[PDB]
Amino acid sequence: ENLSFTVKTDRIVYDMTQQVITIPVKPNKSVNASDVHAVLTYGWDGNGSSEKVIGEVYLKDVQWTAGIEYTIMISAELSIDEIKSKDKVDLIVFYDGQMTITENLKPSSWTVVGP
Repeated sequence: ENLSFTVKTDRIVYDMTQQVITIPVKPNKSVNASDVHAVLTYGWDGNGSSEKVIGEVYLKDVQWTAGIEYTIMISAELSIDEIKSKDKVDLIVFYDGQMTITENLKPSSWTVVGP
């Protein structure tokens, strides 16, 4: 069965001070991946070169445990106001040559902190 992630969108945090987005993902199965690339986008199917990037991170030797939250941290390349202006925010997770898309992260619901 294909790996997928669910996200409780109101637990996503946009930190204004560090310009960092923290995303707790819950995998549906346990998978260990050598090389992972997570891309936050407002419009990309995950094919070819990346488009409409809100931010991205490269990770090594990731251990996902089914049903247990895993925290991805992404440097924000668009302000939170601009992110909330978008129609749809997706997270694309690449892992050892495969990919999965968690759709509709609903930035209106995100916790936003920092003075």
